Amino acid sequence: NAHHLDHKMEIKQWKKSFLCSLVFGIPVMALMIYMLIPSNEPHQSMVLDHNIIPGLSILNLIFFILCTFVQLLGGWYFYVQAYKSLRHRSANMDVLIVLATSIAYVYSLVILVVAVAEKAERSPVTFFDTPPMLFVFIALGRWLEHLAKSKTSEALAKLMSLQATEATVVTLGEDNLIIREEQVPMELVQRGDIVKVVPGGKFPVDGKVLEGNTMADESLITGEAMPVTKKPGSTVIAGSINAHGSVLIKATHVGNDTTLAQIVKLVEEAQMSKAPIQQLADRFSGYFVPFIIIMSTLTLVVWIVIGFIDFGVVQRYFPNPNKHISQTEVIIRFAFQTSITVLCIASPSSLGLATPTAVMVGTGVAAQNGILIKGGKPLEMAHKIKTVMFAKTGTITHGVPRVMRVLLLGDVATLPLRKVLAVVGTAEASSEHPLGVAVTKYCKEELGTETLGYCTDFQAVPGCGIGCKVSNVEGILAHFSVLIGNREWLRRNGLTISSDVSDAMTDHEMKGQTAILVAIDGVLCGMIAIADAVKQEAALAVHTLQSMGVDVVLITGDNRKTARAIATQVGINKVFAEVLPSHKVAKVQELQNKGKKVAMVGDGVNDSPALAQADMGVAIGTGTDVAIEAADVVLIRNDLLDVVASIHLSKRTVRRIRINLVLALIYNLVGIPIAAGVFMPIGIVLQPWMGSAAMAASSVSVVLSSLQLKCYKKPDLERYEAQAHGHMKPLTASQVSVHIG
Repeated sequence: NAHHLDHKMEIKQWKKSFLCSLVFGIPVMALMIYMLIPSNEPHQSMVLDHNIIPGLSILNLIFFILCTFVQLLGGWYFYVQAYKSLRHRSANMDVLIVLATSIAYVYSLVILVVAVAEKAERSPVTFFDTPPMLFVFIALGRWLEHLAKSKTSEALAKLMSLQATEATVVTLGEDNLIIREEQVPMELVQRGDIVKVVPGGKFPVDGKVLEGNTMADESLITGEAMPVTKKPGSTVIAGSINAHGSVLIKATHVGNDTTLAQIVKLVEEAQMSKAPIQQLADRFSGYFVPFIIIMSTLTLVVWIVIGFIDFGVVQRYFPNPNKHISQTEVIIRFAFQTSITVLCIASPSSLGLATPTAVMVGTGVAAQNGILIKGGKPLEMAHKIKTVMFAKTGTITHGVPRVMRVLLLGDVATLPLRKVLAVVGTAEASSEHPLGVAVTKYCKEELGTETLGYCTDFQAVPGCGIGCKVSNVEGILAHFSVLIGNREWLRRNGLTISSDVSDAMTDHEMKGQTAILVAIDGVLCGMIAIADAVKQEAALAVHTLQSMGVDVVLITGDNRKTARAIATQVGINKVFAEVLPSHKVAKVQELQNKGKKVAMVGDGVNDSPALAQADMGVAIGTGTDVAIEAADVVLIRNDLLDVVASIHLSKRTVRRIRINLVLALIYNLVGIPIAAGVFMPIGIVLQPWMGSAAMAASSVSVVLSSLQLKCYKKPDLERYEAQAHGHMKPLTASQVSVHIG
């Protein structure tokens, strides 16, 4: 487990290989620098290059000895990978390395065999010091870029290796009295067991608190910086840290069913859906290396043909025609040096891993603050979103309503205040709507009676209203056809509604207090007020998106007047009201009909068809419920500011996508003419050993450009109302547009 993300074996192997290459690279460095820097009073004027036999200088013998070893002791790895790639129908960078070393060991050996055969008094300059300098600067570069590839998977490494493996289960007799205790392994612990915890221990299972009061912190899991207080009957998370003594819990989710496993599963899969930009960078990177061979070997022919056709062109560029070197023996060597440098300076890895490292670092940084962007396609999608769509219930409001004002409009004598709420409560209890549970709990806490009536013929039409009959209500009396719905609910059954009550119910409707209609047995019993408080983060979340340049729009199933009432409370322009949850897609299909990219800020299971139809889905508030298929962006914390911080961070990751792909093209397209030998007129050309040190400092530089994303402080509140200070205006409902048709 986590060995794929560890990179430990590659680090060990490349460090060992680099240390193995160092012991042979240091002597070549020492000899080259000793020959390079002259002394003021040399002992014998560099005696170390005294020829022993005509053709083979004593320095070239040492270089040959030191290079043959490295050719077959430190270079068989690249030979093996090149052979295994030639077994395939494609190539690799190891093909380039094998070519660059084979040429430098074949031509530089033929040029010395020729000098030995002709018994020349001077041993020519040979390409025998570059293979000892190629591998050190390649092994070091690979070791450093693998080390920098780590610390990109730091989030995944700290998340996967976060859950515990031993849990202290306990058996309770009747009143949590201890029967025995064991430490069951995680591989076989089952749901329903009772697990204790030690002071300072972990909460390894998602479950419910049995008894005892204790606060725990799970900052490394979700991201909050405060220890949440837990009471008997609350929910614990798998991975937290116990603080106060021992608590007893009942297991609910064990194994892959826990949230942390779901988070890891989602993050890992996020880097699988490659964006079309990555697909294009893959299609043009398959035909990249053969382009390098074809274009490099063209230079080798070019220099030779220009030398044999017009040697006088380069004659002025070659300073010293000596007796030991002919006009041809100098053009050939330069042609081969340039040819080797061209295909030894290209860095395909800087173009291959340009995007994936940036995507991985961005996703990992996001996952540390609750933001849980999935897929590579939504990453670049957030760059080109013009319009964002918001939901009302569960996204901008808290989600927990209550009852504020209750009035009676019928007759007090036959419909007293004691049973009018009881009948509607026992009617709505059969409904699962949050309105029903809110009114039922309000009635229970107000009347104080644990009992209720009985409801029959419970007809429930979603989005419009309900109708039923209630009886057996005499239980609370010791201390009836019912139709509940909206304004149009009581029209199609032919029952009138007065105008004053319509004015009365609109009085609280303007204030964001949605008011439900009560009518039992054809009598206008009274009017009921319900509302949900908008989160305090709604004012600034929209204000930034409009400031950033992304259009906003609200969709909601309630009536039109509440839509404008709730729009001004947050500051939206266009709103979609009077929509039943049947379609949810006709609205997206007409925002997207213009050709724009649309993204809905949903709430979870209730908006699955709309989020899937939309290009980007924001599932906010889905605490401990990460498993969502329709949405492509999931937010663990119910924090509306994170919507800003998701697109804000997504563009930054996409910003580094191009930067990495530009440094991978600048380096290649600038590294060719310098290596191609076009800079003889200026007078700067590269020895091949300098063509690999530039490659090592390229792959690391690409990765080090990605690790700069990790130093991303999460913008807290005080930063947000800093750039949003002084320019923000709440628009009235007069400048508000609504749906058409």
